[PDB]
Amino acid sequence: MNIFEMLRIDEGLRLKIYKDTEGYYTIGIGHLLTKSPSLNAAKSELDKAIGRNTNGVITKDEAEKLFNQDVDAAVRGILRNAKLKPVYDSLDAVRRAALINMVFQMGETGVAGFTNSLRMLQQKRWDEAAVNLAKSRWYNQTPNRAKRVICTFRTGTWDAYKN
Ligand SMILES: *SC1=NC(C)(C)N(O)C1(C)C
Ligand SMILES: [Cl-]
Ligand SMILES: [K+]
Repeated sequence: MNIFEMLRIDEGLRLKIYKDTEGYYTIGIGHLLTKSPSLNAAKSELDKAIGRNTNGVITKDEAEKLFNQDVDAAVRGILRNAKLKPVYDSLDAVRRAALINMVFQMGETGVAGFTNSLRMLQQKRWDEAAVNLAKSRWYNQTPNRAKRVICTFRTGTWDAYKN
């Protein structure tokens, strides 16, 4: 298991534009296209992202290319953020993946707002961090995924993603 396999499980793979859990146009492996309700706007974003006039459909290779860029972007968002970088640096590689996962789903600014959870993670108070992370819109709106991510912070193992 690794961050790519983890997010591929949490995000799925769909080759045509679809709406994500928040109702936003998305494609591939959780590649958010736009928060606009305009499908035409989402299609324009897709063409710009892929570099060709699509029909709203991409190939698996193209989905994986966006996915690699998006994982990279999540890590760079962490490393450039003054609140997220110290927490990331303090974590083992398994829990680093859990933090990347959160930033992939919610963005750098959103995760950086989890001030008290971040402090508990940096303190390595894993059960307390788990309780605090669940008191969130994130947990309430995507509880199964949030439970997998929180369990990964709790244990530092991949048990929530095996079988
Ligand atoms: S969270 C969670 N997942 C498993 C089943 C590995 N656990 O033992 C916890 C920590 C309750
Ligand atoms: Cl709490
Ligand atoms: K998804």
